[PDB]
Amino acid sequence: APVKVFGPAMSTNVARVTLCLEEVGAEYEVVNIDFNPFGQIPAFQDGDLLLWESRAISKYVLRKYKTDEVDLLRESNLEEAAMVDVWTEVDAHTYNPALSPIVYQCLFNESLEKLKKVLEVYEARLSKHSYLAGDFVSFADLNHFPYTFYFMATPHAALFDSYPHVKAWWDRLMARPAVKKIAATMVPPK
Amino acid sequence: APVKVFGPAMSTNVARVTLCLEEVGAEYEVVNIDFNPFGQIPAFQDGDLLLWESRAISKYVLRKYKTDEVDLLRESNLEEAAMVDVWTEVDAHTYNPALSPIVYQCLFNESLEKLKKVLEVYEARLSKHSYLAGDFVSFADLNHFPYTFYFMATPHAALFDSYPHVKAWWDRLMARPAVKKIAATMVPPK
Ligand SMILES: *c1ccc([N+](=O)[O-])c2nonc12
Ligand SMILES: *c1ccc([N+](=O)[O-])c2nonc12
Repeated sequence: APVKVFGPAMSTNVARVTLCLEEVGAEYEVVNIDFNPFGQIPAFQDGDLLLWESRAISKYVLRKYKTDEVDLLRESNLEEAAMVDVWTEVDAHTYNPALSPIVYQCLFNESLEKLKKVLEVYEARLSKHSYLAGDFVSFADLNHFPYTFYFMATPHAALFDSYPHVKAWWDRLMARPAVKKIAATMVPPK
Repeated sequence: APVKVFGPAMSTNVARVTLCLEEVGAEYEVVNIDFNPFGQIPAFQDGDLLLWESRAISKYVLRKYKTDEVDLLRESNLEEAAMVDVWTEVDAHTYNPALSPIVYQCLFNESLEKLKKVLEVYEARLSKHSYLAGDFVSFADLNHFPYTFYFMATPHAALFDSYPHVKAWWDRLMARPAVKKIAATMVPPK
């Protein structure tokens, strides 16, 4: 029975969730709604269950449809899950925040030094591991996709070229069937 | 072998972690440091493992020392863990943000209408369940402690009295041995 996502497709918070759904091979429809006790978007129906908060929706999607093949949270492995969480929280508290000003400015219209300084660190991390959480893809890696997608529409895309391990890491992420499927979806309704 | 927490005791981000440690009965020292690749506080050493980001540190503490008796994340139970995450994310994105202005203003020196509106919802939630994540305490409940602790030092403490289920829920939280032990610790060094 298909699970349902409500919100705009191109929305960073929706794409986080459509991505997780694609990654685990779930069946799902996306409904765009107009104008759940804060009245929040995205929302997500799994039959009787209603969820809001795209982190909780995603971690739910990744738990419901976990296989040995597709295990992107890694809760079975203590140190692994810790690193998934650490870099999830770095995406949320440091990375995403550096990109937003530049996406807002530089698509609908300072923070570039913070990101250079953040990229030095991601570059170090990614020189010692395939992926952020260690030598395996995880939610941490997937979390970076929405905000970074839009960053590469801007004329500051080329900055990743001073951070080769970050370029290669990103390219690798762009290469994934799921990631591509969603990237297509991130458009206004015409 | 004791795990180690670095940071100021009275810090909201440190207390989140000392609380989780107390709740699970772990052995731990707290070191206050001066002036981990963003150089972040709090930090946490488990022998060879170093963690930063207090959400990841806490979720780690709660996983390492999970018992059948003390299971505050509930990853074994799909819907349960979803609700733990949902209300964790509500504390982070809505609740905590309503309190900070009032703690900053009204201890070192508008947002009161947002919180009234947030409290209406918590009151509803808490009228239908013992605790936020359903009829069992969890990380979600514990997450609220630091920022709310300081809110009740202010002259707006009495506002919880218009939200009885939220008053009773809070009182219940204040009653816990762990919660009290930490509350004692949340003082400057004299
Ligand atoms: C994006 C990038 C650069 C500049 N610029 O003037 O250097 C811009 N101005 O408006 N958007 C952008
Ligand atoms: C806290 C609470 C109220 C007021 N007030 O003037 O109404 C304050 N002024 O500075 N701190 C507070």
